[PDB]
Amino acid sequence: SRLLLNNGAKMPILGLGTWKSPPGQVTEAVKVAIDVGYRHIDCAHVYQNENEVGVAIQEKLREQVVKREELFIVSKLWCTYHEKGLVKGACQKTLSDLKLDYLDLYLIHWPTGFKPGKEFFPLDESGNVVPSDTNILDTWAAMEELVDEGLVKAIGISNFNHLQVEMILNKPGLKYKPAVNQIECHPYLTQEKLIQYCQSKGIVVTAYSPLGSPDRPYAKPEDPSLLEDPRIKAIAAKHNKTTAQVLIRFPMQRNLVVIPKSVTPERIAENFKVFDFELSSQDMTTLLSYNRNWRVAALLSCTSHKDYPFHEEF
Ligand SMILES: NC(=O)c1ccc[n+]([C@@H]2O[C@H](COP(=O)([O-])OP(=O)(O)OC[C@H]3O[C@@H](n4cnc5c(N)ncnc54)[C@H](OP(=O)(O)O)[C@@H]3O)[C@@H](O)[C@H]2O)c1
Ligand SMILES: O=C(O)Cc1ccccc1
Repeated sequence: SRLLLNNGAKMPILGLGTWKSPPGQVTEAVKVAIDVGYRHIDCAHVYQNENEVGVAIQEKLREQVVKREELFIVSKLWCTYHEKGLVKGACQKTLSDLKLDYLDLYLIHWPTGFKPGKEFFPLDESGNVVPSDTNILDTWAAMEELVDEGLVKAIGISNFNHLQVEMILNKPGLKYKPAVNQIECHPYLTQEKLIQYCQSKGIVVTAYSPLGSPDRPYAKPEDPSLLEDPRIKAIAAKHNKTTAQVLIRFPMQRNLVVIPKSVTPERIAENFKVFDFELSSQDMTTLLSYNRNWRVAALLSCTSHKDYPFHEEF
């Protein structure tokens, strides 16, 4: 039900994602989620809805439905705030929008640093993304002091390949190990090598886009759909469960934290009923065989960035 992190904290294996969740629908979505039983919410400054997520959290706290210690709130540092002096300020902005005094987990959203400014994806006259000269090690040291100041209880990373994780682990004077590495994971991108590597170093893996993210903006009619895969429908039918429920239970049995997104009350409730059944070892091996190495989030505009994470095998 909860996984143990290297800072001694317990992280709910199931959480609610908020990317693409409209500001006018997410407050109600988070409220319903908390009522249903969710104790983990995944957020990010770049989602432009943290203020609205925060309204939900504050309402449930005032209502006594949950106490702060029961909730596990996660947010992420955007690429335009990688410089030393900007990290504390970005965390503080997120804390105010969410209306909390500490975050349970703060992740470096992407290993790529962009030029600071108002634009999330700063461009030049040619049209490509302008990088920052900062590196992963300097940004990590800034994340470490947020723990020393009490702003966050744990720090982690997101979309980091194995070599980038190595860099941090082998950094001189390392004070806090990354507690979590949140990566894209589902049956079409199983990530067996990155997962095995992270797990061997005591780093918890969080799987994002577990349903294949059918609502991504760059969606094409010829792209593969997990929710409609006949082979996955068969396994679901065999268990008297929905395909989404199977796609959510899949990573849990691999000892991964899963964070499916939804703004629909019935779906939010449906996605929660995944603790009452088990996928057989055969079901797990079969699902793993469906890997096509297909990524939903490839950050294609940063293919030339010095820190792009997807050139390495894992
Ligand atoms: N760290 C990173 O770089 C990063 C990147 C991507 C995502 N994430 C996190 O991962 C979270 C989840 O990934 P995601 O948002 O890309 O997509 P996802 O959870 O894989 O899929 C969300 C989509 O599936 C639909 N859905 C949810 N439950 C369903 C069900 N039971 N039956 C049918 N359809 C269902 C949702 O529709 P409705 O909402 O309409 O119900 C929505 O369209 C994000 O919100 C975010 O918090 C992190
Ligand atoms: O990185 C993410 O979580 C998804 C995302 C893609 C493009 C713009 C904002 C967020």
